Amino acid sequence: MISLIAALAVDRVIGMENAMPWNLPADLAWFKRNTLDKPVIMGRHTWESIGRPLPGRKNIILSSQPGTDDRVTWVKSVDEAIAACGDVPEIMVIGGGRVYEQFLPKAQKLYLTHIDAEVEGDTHFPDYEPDDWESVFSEFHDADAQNSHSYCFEILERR
Ligand SMILES: Nc1nc(=O)c2c([nH]1)NC[C@H](CCc1ccc(C(=O)N[C@@H](CCC(=O)O)C(=O)O)cc1)C2
Repeated sequence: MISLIAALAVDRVIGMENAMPWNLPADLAWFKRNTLDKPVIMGRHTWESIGRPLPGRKNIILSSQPGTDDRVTWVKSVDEAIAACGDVPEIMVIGGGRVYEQFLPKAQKLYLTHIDAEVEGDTHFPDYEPDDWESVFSEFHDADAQNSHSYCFEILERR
């Protein structure tokens, strides 16, 4: 099953860590927790943004160009990326934007973190149809000493 995982600010704006105005370690534990022991697919820009493979995960980079790093698996199409995952129960898509767009139509679940924050940004999570997805989990949290802003984890499943 393919799942997408992302953190959204006001308006579906998503962005790179450094581009993030917020500081939410709880959001990171959540991402860690939901992606550990699974393959994660991401695009070039996001790869470079992270700069090191993520541990305890098979890291697949969807890129149109040859790869310049032997620590990860490089693929060139969506179908290749999915075949590179092998037979597993859940594949995790970690963005970026384009990547999110291409996999949504095949995804069966979405793990989203809604952050109580307005930020001007270049990109957005694809617009998905609410009638087609069921919110089966949700949990809001106020900000705090570690967490800079309020946020809400939600998990939806395609109906
Ligand atoms: N929930 C969620 N939050 C986010 O900020 C993002 C998504 N999803 N998905 C897409 C994207 C990926 C960004 C991103 C950047 C760095 C690390 C990282 O260091 N992960 C470590 C966490 C370190 C720790 O937990 O102490 C990991 O091993 O997962 C993870 C994700 C950003």
